[PDB]
Amino acid sequence: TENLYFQGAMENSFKAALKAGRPQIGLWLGLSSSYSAELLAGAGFDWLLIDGEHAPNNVQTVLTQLQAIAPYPSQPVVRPSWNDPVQIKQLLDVGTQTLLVPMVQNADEAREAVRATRYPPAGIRGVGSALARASRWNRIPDYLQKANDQMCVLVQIETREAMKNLPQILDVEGVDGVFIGPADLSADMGYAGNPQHPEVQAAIEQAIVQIRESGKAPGILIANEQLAKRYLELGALFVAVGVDTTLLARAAEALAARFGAQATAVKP
Amino acid sequence: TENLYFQGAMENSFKAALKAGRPQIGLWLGLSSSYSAELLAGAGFDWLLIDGEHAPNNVQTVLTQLQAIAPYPSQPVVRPSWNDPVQIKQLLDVGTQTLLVPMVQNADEAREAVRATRYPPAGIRGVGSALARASRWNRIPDYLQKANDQMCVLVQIETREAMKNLPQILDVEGVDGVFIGPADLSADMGYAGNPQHPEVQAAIEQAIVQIRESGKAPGILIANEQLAKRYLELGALFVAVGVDTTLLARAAEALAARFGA
Amino acid sequence: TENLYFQGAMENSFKAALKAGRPQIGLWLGLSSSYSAELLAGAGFDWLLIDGEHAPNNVQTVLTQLQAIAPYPSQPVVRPSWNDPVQIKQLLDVGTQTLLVPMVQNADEAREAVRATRYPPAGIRGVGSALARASRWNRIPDYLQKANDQMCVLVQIETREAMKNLPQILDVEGVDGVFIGPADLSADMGYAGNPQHPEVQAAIEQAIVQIRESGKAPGILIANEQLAKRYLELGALFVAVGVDTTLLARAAEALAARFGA
Amino acid sequence: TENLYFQGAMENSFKAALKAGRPQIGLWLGLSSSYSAELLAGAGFDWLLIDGEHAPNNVQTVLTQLQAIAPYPSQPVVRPSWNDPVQIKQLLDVGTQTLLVPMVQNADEAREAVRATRYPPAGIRGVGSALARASRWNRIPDYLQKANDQMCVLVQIETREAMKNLPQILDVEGVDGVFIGPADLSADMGYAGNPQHPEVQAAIEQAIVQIRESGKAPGILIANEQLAKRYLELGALFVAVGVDTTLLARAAEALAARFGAQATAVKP
Amino acid sequence: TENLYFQGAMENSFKAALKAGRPQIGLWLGLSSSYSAELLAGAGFDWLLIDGEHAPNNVQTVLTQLQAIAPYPSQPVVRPSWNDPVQIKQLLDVGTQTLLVPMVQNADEAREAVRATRYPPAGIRGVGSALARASRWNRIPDYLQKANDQMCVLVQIETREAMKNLPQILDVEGVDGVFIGPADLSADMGYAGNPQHPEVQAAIEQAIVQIRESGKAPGILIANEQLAKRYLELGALFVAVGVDTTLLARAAEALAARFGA
Amino acid sequence: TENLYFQGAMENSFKAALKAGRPQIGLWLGLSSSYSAELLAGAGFDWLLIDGEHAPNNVQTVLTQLQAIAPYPSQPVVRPSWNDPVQIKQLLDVGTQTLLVPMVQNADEAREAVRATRYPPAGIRGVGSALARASRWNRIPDYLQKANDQMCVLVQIETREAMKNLPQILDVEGVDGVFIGPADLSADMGYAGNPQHPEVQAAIEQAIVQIRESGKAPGILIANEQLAKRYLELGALFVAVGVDTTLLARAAEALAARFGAQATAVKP
Repeated sequence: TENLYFQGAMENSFKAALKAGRPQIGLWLGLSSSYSAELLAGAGFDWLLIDGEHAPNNVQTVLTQLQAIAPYPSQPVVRPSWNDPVQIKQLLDVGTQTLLVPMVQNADEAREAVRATRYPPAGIRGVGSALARASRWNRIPDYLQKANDQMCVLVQIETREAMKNLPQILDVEGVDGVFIGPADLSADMGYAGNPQHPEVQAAIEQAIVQIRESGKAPGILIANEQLAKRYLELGALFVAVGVDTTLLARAAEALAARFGAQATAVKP
Repeated sequence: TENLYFQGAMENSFKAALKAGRPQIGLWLGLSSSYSAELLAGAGFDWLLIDGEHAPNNVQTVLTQLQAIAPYPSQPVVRPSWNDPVQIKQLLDVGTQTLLVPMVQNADEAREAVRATRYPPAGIRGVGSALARASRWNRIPDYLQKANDQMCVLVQIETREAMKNLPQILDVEGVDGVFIGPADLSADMGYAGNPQHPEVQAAIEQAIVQIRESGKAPGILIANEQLAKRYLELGALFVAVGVDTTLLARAAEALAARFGA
Repeated sequence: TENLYFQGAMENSFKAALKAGRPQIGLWLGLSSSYSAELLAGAGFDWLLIDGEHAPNNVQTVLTQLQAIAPYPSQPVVRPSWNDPVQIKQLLDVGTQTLLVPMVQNADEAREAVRATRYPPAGIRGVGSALARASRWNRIPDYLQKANDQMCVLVQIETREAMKNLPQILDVEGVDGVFIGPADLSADMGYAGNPQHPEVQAAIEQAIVQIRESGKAPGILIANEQLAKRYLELGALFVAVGVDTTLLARAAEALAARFGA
Repeated sequence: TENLYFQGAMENSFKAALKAGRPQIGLWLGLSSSYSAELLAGAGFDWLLIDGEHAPNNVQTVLTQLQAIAPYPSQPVVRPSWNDPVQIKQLLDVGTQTLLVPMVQNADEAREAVRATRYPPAGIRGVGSALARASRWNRIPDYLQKANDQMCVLVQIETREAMKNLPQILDVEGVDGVFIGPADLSADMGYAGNPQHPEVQAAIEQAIVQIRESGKAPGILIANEQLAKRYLELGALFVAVGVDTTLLARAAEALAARFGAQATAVKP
Repeated sequence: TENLYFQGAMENSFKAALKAGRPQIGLWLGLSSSYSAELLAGAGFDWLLIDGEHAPNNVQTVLTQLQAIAPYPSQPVVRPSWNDPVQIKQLLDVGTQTLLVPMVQNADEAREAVRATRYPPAGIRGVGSALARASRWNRIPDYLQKANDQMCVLVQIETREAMKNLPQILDVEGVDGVFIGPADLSADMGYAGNPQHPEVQAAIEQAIVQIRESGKAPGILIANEQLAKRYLELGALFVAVGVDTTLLARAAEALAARFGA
Repeated sequence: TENLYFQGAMENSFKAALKAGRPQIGLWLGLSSSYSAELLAGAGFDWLLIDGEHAPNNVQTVLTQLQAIAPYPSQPVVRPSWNDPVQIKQLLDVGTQTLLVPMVQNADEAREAVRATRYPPAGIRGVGSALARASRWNRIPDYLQKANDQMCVLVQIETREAMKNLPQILDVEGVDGVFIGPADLSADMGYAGNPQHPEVQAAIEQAIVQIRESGKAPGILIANEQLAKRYLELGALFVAVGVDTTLLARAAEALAARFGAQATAVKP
């Protein structure tokens, strides 16, 4: 049963789903806790984004979240704080197989992200650290030969520059998906982070269509359910539909307001 | 400003609200994290219960959640894992002023809980450690003289025996409130933690009435608005209306379901 | 897949193996780390003992080691620091289903350990916290109804007194297994923790025979292959065959020595 | 009362004091603990420096120190380990509003530090992560519109090069203060980290005067009380007058020596 | 060098100094941090008290502070949160050799504290875990045979009752020292923790004299040089002369005040 | 005795041994725990490598491992995640004296690593942070004057490029040792991380010889005992002969298999 566990441990199920065109519904994890990560792994999402960029996580807290999520069907995706080969290698070492790389502005940057995930001759990943959690400390059979094909690289586009360069980014082998950051894009476009303007929505919708038609997976984070459904209709394949901190804050506020109202009606 | 900060830090605002008969709406905290504690401290609850009994908290995690909540209006209440004077001493040292003590079965046990929170001659609290976070390392003026009156002891009744002893429990000086846990009571009564039976509900309602009419604050953990209003109309004063882990799981699941994940 | 995950999470596979009479080979975990726990969970042991008694673990570190081990076939067993119902409640809340309870001296103490793991009417476990990791925050269907039967209580006998009381201990319903710690027994018997004396070995062997013949599982911690086979031939069912700290120190020292460091 | 809390949470009180010319007396925090941070927040300092450069802190320990200090009147300032926009954004995300940026050598570097703290069009800060502790998870009203003006950027000058470039650094909009590192400056000047030589003191004093006369706030760390008072007389506005580790070590040593002397007098 | 390291690690240098009648100057550690513990280990104190009773420490933080202090000449003493054999066992396992046991009221309790630190037949310490940090994972040669004699048990007297029982406490074999906490005693005596009353001071001085004249070491926590010299002249042998949290707060405040912050 | 402790604390014993030509046998630490570090410090190795590159460590966990190891005879060496002066300075601050710097490709990079460890005029280390654990919070007498000479810089060569540049790397003053990464070298040479090919072994053996004959210390990590002995015979001076995670995994698997076999023989 150890044998079968390790055989099964290599396959990147999120990647397989993207390649099959199966839309994957996700939740962003900013609570930076292995405890809430496990709780949320039971909620039914296809994927969970462990945010190493804008939540107080580091390689060690990423590791404990991966350990928490492991037995659940929900698949982990990890965002490093930047497109940094050193950060990427440390994340791969602890077992990350799907990366959401921020601030990818052009094809050279996209290529650098891909190369950081692949062993020679395909990239610059060091074979010497294969013995970490990535290969389960040398228990996954034929790990070195199998690893490159199971890496899934998703690049974020969040500026006018990146949109301009989207066709060349799409041409990069090993870019499996392209994620759009709508608030950052809006801000770069002069709309102050409010994506609900025609010019911003036009840019977003056109990019989703272009990514999908290039044979790659479009992604986006959108807390507005109606917009999320629109992006799915346009062929988006990895759509994060909320953020754990927001879900918690908004549910808690709604609860305090409703019951607070009851206390006030009894004791004016 | 420091002097004014410290002069203000001593007052137990939760206790003052209970004594004024102002109902207090609370949320249970089982996420055992200073980060979600701060986030939830901004949501608008009157009180937050840092659960040391059934969440993976210890004195250290209670400390950081107290630090996180401190600047917010929401008031922290801590549940130790048992009515243990040592555990109570440690929670007080880190700055806990309102305790929710589990499994208080009789007046002797209620008295023991109270005595654990009070300096001599009123109790057995060791003055040794006035110098911990409780006195802000000896910055709160007249701390020793002021501390006993700002302690707020709430006792849990969870069994048929505790219910039988309620009148005697209510007579214990220093018991400020009595909390009923409907699930545990239902379980002890034979209804497998399902509180939605007339016999359980009858026992709960009568207890709330007795507690309030004795001049003490009734508390309860509930999830239904209409039942909450009913317990409020019957005099309940510290009503916890959800649990952080549950709120998060249910919101998350509802969201995933809306997309057919 | 979530529904199927949760339906499967309830079953105590270790308990099922003991009841089927399948010997289970274990490793003691004293490294008190979720990282080495995961590494060791892949090594091929049937069970891993997360030691809360003689390693620097607490409920929080037990939790993270349970999360680390979860996806592997190796089954976790947790040793609390004492036969304490509060500590037992907390370990159960974080998801412990198999307990190794130290210093059980008599049937009363064995019964107390069992009762601590069971909901009413079978025990004193508080239903209050079905909602912790134990029920996966209320996702495991019919958790309350199913939990008691999946709890596995193993009691340690460490003294001459415990040995004298063994027949009565074996009669306690809900005692699934009895573990003998050869070092502590040897110490109590006057042999300074050296178990390699006929009198100690005679006492150990007879206990294993009595336990198995009563229909319960014998357990022991040993390091020698031939002695392990002997205890297995005598009916032992949960045999721990090393300790992580020892394995690591001895491997490290042997390596350094081979280079004349 | 939540409402009023969040309204009050936005204002950078340290910045306001600097702009008003009110000298601010500070303590350096290198103990890297939220517990001693809270203790020291009660001591009466105007500001506390959470040192992310030369103490064993990271974004997560910075967060817990900010949470500890929050209810006290003492204001937190955070030093990142370098002038790195990625580190700066993570610090801003967890709620940092005043940054002390090390090793700023020229105006381009000073400009880069400022831009890392401001949303478009003023800088390169991403609006997408406003939902972290910075906006108290979207509770601070009009956070995006208010954030830029409450950021306070202090740049360190600690080399001959930086002194040479001081006039241009002073010309950078959004540089609110310039901190002098006297030991590093001394070392760069050939005086081996001992600042008590005329040439080093001349450089330091002249820079304080120049910074203040440019309309900006001078800062410095100085454990020598007499020098601290001199720098204040010259118009310095954020003066750190000790370091927690040093205060603890020196107080402890003095205590052991005095009582040790007593034990020795009784038992020669 | 390893063999020589381990041969040297067993010796309790603090105990040896007390037995030689060499006064030992100490600092209380409440900062609950391995980093400040190391810093303070270099300051020149003979001993450092890692407070498990009134600081937010647990067995894990005690462990890291022991590791931090280890290479320095200053010797660690640990205060458990209570006279609890389980807590004592856990502290010993991580390598504690000198215990300061709070709230020892009578000889029975003193004997219980001693017995908790000793292997059979001298006590009830479980040999099971010689293999933890205490034996350096079985590297200290002849650990089991040597451990009992290197344990140093110091008991706290905090009440009028404990004072009455002092003669009997002093007669307990294995009580190496008796510590008086002036604040708690003052509190029990009716003086609200203010030890600067003749009646309290009279009781303290007489106790120090009785302890030393019985052949045991007196200890106390004080802050005044002249009072320290007086207690030293009266025979005190382990004198704590400040508290880390207090030293830091007072130094910090004095500094801020000098600049009119 | 404090005095004598601090006098003794400055000397880098690992460096002294390398300079004396005494071979030093090491173990790699990837378990990222101060508890197992202390355990392993008692095992008899000359040195222990605290891996900040490919294990889930950070400056703070490095600090706790240094504190754990301190009283033992085994000497700590720390690998930062990259040749980064900011990371290097933080490691030096917490008391690191021997650094194993990854991915050093040429002499300029080797020089940069050395300079990051030395105070002016020899390098760019800041004197201002000498007051951290490095000087034991200002207790080590004459720390500033003594520090440079006790720093020990070991550079990793792990590519064909680095091998090409080895003669120039050897010429860099302050490079005390050169470590060869055999699996990474093999991968860069087209042999897929398996070092057991003649061309890879020829490269490795020749480099060891060249490093030693230049008057510098050769190093390598090799879990194969027979190869380790060959490299020692060729004059290697710091040879890591295993990895803690591997030793633990392999010992545990052997144990489970042997006793599992016994259970199976009793209960077929």
